[PDB]
Amino acid sequence: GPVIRVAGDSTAVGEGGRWMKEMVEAWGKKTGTRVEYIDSPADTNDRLALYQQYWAARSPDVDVYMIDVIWPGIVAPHALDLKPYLTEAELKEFFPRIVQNNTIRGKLTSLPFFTDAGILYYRKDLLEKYGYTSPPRTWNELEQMAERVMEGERRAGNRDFWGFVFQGKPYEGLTCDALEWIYSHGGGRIVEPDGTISVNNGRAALALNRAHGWVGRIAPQGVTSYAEEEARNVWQQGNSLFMRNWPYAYALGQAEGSPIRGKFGVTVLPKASADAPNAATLGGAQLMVSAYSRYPKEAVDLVKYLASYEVQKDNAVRLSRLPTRPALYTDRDVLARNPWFRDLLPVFQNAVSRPSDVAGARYNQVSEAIWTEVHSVLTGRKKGEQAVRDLEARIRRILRHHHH
Ligand SMILES: OC[C@H]1O[C@H](O)[C@H](O)[C@@H](O)[C@@H]1O
Repeated sequence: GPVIRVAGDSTAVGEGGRWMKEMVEAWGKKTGTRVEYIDSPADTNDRLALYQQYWAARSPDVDVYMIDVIWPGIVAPHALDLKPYLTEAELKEFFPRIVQNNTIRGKLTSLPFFTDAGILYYRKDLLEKYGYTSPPRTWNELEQMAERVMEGERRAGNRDFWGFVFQGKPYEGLTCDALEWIYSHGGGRIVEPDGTISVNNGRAALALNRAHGWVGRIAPQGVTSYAEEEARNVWQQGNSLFMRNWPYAYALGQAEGSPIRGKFGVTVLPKASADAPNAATLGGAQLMVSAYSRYPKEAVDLVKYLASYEVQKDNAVRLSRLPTRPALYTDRDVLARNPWFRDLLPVFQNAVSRPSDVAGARYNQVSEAIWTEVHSVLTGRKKGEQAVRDLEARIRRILRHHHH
């Protein structure tokens, strides 16, 4: 019988790869279908380049791909339209915003699998130890808390201790972190939904200069090479007061044998001032059937199973990853395990998107521009003012003659 082959998630990032293979194998056992899991590199932009090799070749060697929320406009030609396979009632069980994101020129490229939003992780034990009752609401507060707690923990002999870790490596995760810095300073969305390239403004410049000012001071010098896992590893070992990361790090930090089990909470990221917007970059994964799959029916069945209530529930309970089904946010077992899913649901719903809708199939080029110009500020090569001017110019060239 057919062998259904899946590429999605990575064994290099938390438990995602391992869990994904387990789910695919469970489907295979349930249906009596042979399955194979193909592993992927950690970083989304590397995954995209890998999958593009299969797509360019029209390869039948992968039937199902896990695709990033930023990808439908790029990958649509390589996706089987799922719309004829789903009833309107079935589709309404997912958040409509994500179904819409995944629909490109009428083609439902992919089913919503898990969502994602950037959040602030904080050491509650250390806040209490140093006289703070709440996590920081403004970036200035975050800096002040980080300096005071670092001073004390260093003095007490933890030479590995930092105030803040985040994703500063030149890759897609930095575009996510930088959108949050820029938007939370009232500096806009980099490229607005209407197409306006707005990033050349003083608030965006200030956001980038602020981030530079962390490097080597409250954040390690090496933070300019950190992706999700590098940040998480410093944090999880007990060596950072604060971390910006995604939901998945919560379950990992709570696992038996984690140095920080029971010592942390999560909240919305800080912002420049009370009247700035909260920023949480929208992330997450969707499930695509390859246009080149020889087994569309079987692959659709697998995608439906993976996106089902009980599989998403398992993802939420065991891996603290966010459902794309609103009904799961009222599920007693989901909430007992992750009470913060309720507290932060409005943050998740109000997550700010990267400019993938407006950039469409040129999104990856736009994002590479963003992360390289932002990186040049983090490394000290450029100031924020020059970097946003140069970024404006780069994005104008990329998007010239593109309309949405
Ligand atoms: O590193 C950046 C990536 O981080 C997470 O995987 C998000 O789910 C994804 O949307 C984002 O592109």
